[PDB]
Amino acid sequence: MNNLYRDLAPVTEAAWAEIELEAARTFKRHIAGRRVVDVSDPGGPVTAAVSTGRLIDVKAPTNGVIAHLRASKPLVRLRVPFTLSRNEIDDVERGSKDSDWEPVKEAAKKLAFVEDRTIFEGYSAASIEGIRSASSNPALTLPEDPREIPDVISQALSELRLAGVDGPYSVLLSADVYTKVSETSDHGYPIREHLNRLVDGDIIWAPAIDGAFVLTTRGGDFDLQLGTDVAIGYASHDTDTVRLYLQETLTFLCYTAEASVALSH
Amino acid sequence: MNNLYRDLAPVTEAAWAEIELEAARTFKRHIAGRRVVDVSDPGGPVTAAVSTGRLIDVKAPTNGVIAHLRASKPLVRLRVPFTLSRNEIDDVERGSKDSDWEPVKEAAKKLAFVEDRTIFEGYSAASIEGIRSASSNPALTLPEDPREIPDVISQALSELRLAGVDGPYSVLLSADVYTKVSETSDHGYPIREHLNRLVDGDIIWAPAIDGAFVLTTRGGDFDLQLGTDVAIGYASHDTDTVRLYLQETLTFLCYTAEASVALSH
Amino acid sequence: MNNLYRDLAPVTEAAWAEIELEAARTFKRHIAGRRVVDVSDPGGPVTAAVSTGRLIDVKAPTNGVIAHLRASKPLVRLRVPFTLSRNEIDDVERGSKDSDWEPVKEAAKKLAFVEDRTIFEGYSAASIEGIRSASSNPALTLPEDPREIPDVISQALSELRLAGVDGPYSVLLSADVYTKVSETSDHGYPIREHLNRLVDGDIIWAPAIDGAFVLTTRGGDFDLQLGTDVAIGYASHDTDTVRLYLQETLTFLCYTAEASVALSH
Repeated sequence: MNNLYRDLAPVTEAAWAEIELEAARTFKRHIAGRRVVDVSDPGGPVTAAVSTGRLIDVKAPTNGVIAHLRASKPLVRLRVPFTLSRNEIDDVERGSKDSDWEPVKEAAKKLAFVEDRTIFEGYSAASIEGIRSASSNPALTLPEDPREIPDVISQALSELRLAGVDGPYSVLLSADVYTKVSETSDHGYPIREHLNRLVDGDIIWAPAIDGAFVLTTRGGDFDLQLGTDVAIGYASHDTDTVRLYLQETLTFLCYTAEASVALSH
Repeated sequence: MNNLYRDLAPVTEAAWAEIELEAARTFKRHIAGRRVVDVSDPGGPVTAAVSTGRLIDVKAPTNGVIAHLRASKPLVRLRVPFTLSRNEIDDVERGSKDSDWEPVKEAAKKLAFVEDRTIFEGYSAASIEGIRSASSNPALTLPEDPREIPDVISQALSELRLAGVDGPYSVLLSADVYTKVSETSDHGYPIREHLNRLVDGDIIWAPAIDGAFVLTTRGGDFDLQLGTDVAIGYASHDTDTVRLYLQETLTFLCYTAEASVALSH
Repeated sequence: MNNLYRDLAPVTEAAWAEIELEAARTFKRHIAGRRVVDVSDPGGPVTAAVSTGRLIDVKAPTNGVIAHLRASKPLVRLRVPFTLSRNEIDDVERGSKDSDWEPVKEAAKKLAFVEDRTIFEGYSAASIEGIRSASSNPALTLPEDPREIPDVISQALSELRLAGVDGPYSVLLSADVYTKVSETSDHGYPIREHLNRLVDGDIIWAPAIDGAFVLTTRGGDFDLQLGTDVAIGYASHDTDTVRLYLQETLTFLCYTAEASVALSH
């Protein structure tokens, strides 16, 4: 067995298939970051750091010796525990199709939110700079009126053009901004369609982020490094409940500072 | 023979084909529910209940015995009798093509209305909770002005987005609401087209329901269980008329409470 | 895995084989009901109810609609927990052949007693009418003197003959009555042999029932429906003991009211 200790969990095979399906579905729906960044293959469990290729000056060991430390970025392992009713698990073999997988959905939504907020806003404790912090283009303010959203977005499209950047540009919106441009309409279309006319990429719902992000998806600018992708593991169990977790280990690198514009309220 | 006792009816083969065609046509046109819910294969005549996979605590038979009743949902058999003129039946072999099949059409419309109102509004006596009652998302009020319909509908699309739900969303309208958004026009399109722009599913005419329903058609959320599909059976006959019936047996299950928004006036 | 969670139990393979053998043996010895009634194949875990084929009038949904609920009988799941010493379990691999399987035997005897008392005396909470309650033939009183038992039994054989019934008749006795007709002797035979001369079926020891039952075993009159047959499942464990259970899910149907005579004290 492995670190998931999956065979020790009192979960049947059919219940496991339903839990895997629910977690994978809810996660994909709430991920916006993997649609725009380069996603590496999983390094594996032993992978601990990503080389940046830079060098750090250290106090010379002896006379005439020049020493340099190799710089690297550590992976962070992110774990979201959740708790399942054993009655709901037992219902699945009897043929129930409405078993309560709400904790699985909440854990997948929380893991997806962490991953997206780590990619776009950073996680300083894990030495990850967000796309918002690593952007060299000027930051823009989103207006109160949703009918004035496409104007400011177009100004962001000016800045990537002034930065000398090609590629399909894509706009990612926070859930508040996505709702505002979805529910306001002008001439038989919502403002989301007006945003769709400005770019050759995609208007992407990004419920974890704040504000908005416009960026190129030409490739090679944004890199998500995975040691291991999302997995479900077993912690402990009692007569009534099974404690499990969702787990993934990653770091994020931004190679190109001028490939994005961040917007705030 | 079977319970339809079809060979006992004084109905010719050509008249039977015309009656089957008329009933099937009028039924499909008036069904909205089967276009959005999962429809099972017919279980057969012996099928009487659907297992929910839950358990009900009962008074222990003896000391040290723990007993539980299996929960289930009963099927309901729905029968709509109708009466045909025997002269109209006899006209068909002579080559008439305008035989009065109005009772067949009224029976098919009434059966379709019952089935749709059972799916969406429930039938408490048959222990069926409607989609409106089983929805956990908040209910919305439809405005008087049809030009303000697409706004409220978009708010419903917000709620399924706040519920964490994917899939093609579909809007079902009552006949009053469908007529109102069909006959009012803005900038060369009726408001029905404005509703069509908001979703990737379908604006569906639902003449049996009240208000409106917005819901996902991703699958696995709404399940119509059929023991036997719609069939035409023979009751009795006299010199002038043949009494027949339309009959179907079903139950409806909603597995996912947050997959729909109900709207009312 | 399944709902038994059998691989989670700290029970070795040899100990499992001994427990299965002990439970199966003790159960068969104490079952009288399956020897006389028709026993269906196991429906499976999803099976929840048995269709009776009857209809229940319900308040018409709308005008001109006639509705009927399908009648059914729910299965009941019967669980008898028991507790095993882990030292006795560990003794089996070392080669012990006298490991204390008394709790297994007591659980099998209790499960068998419940099943037989459910078949013959009913379980109202599970909507099961016993053979004694569903019999339309008159009830008889068993006499105090065991030498007068065969007389009354013969009167019961008159009643099935007056009911117009064929087939091998079988007599089932309570443990008190079986002991009384076993230990009293007349002319070199016990009274049990005198009972054996009256029927072409079998004198059957039935320790769970009260009184006596005479009935035909021609087939098709008494039906035991099993969703799942007797199985051993794992609940929980500590350093000293393993909690397990015996479990079976069933209902009982009596189709023929005049196929039996019940006797009481």
